[PDB]
Amino acid sequence: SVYDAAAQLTADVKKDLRDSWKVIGSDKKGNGVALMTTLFADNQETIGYFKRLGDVSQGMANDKLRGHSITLMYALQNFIDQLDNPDDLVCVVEKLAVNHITRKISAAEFGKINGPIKKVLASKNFGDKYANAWAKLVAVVQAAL
Amino acid sequence: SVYDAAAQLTADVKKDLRDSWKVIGSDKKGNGVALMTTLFADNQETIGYFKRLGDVSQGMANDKLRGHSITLMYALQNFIDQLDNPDDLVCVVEKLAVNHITRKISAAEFGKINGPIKKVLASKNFGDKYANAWAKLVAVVQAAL
Ligand code: HEM
Ligand code: HEM
Repeated sequence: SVYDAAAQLTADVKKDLRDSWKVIGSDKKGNGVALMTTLFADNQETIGYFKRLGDVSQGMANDKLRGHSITLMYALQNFIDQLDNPDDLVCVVEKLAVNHITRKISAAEFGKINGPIKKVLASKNFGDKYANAWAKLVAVVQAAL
Repeated sequence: SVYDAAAQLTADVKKDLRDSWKVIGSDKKGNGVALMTTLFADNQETIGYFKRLGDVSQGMANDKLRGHSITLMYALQNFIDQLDNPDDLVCVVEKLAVNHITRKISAAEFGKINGPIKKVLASKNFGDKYANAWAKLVAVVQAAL
């Protein structure tokens, strides 16, 4: 279950998530837009799902993309803040899952975000260990999809 | 105009928002649920819009309501963090506005949250001065609906 997935994140994994978030979460606008632009560059097949945002190739200049990207970073902020209480983490994860289920986003498709996250982490010198930690958090959401 | 509304957030208003947020934002789960339960209690005619959350009278015991409430507080955190840059505040406000326009929420009905905000602030010893500052922030969202 989602609870099981959340109730699997160990102290060491939580430590790595918090340490890396202190850095990538410090520039939500810059890193949020970087995450989305990287997703669109490496997974062009996902561009169609974001038609509400308009021309996503405009990057930072696109107000709707910027607003979406900053907001996405607060969903991650939410998750990081709830790490020590699986019950709370589960209810916020399920809420975000519903927002993606309504858009027909499968667990496999949601997992496409792992590549962009790995690249953004690497830009701040956080290596594979950190990428693996984030994949475990992403897997908690996948358990709800 | 959302831009003219954002211009109403002067130095003094921003300071009052930050100072009060330091307190109410410290307990997102507790104060978030308190905000929602107060809204439902004083404006029963709005409960119909939240059918997805199930039995809202259950308060904290309702997992969907708790998830929704915590997430709502991160939207406010987002707004507070963007007070320095009007261009960024506007794009995150417009993003939130879209989520409410889709649910058929008018500027007038969105404004019903002012009563609950005043009450929650009052319970923490923050008076009308602070309630008025928060009404100005809510007004920016209203301008986008
Ligand atoms: C770290 C992972 C991700 C997080 C935290 C996240 C977060 C969010 C948030 C907060 C929203 C706004 C929800 C709303 O207001 O309705 C959103 C919207 C959306 N997300 Fe994600 N998302 C993630 C990954 C993905 C992936 C990988 C896809 C697609 C392959 C995806 C597709 C969508 C779509 C299509 C929307 C709707 C955009 C719109 O029309 O405004 N998301 N996401
Ligand atoms: C400070 C004021 C408010 C904030 C920051 C706020 C924030 C939010 C957020 C973040 C969501 C989730 C969006 C999504 O994932 O689709 C939401 C949903 C919603 N809001 Fe608000 N909101 C506020 C006031 C109101 C008011 C006063 C009403 C109506 C009288 C309203 C009606 C709704 C409804 C119906 C939903 C959808 C709930 C669901 O089915 O999940 N909101 N709001």
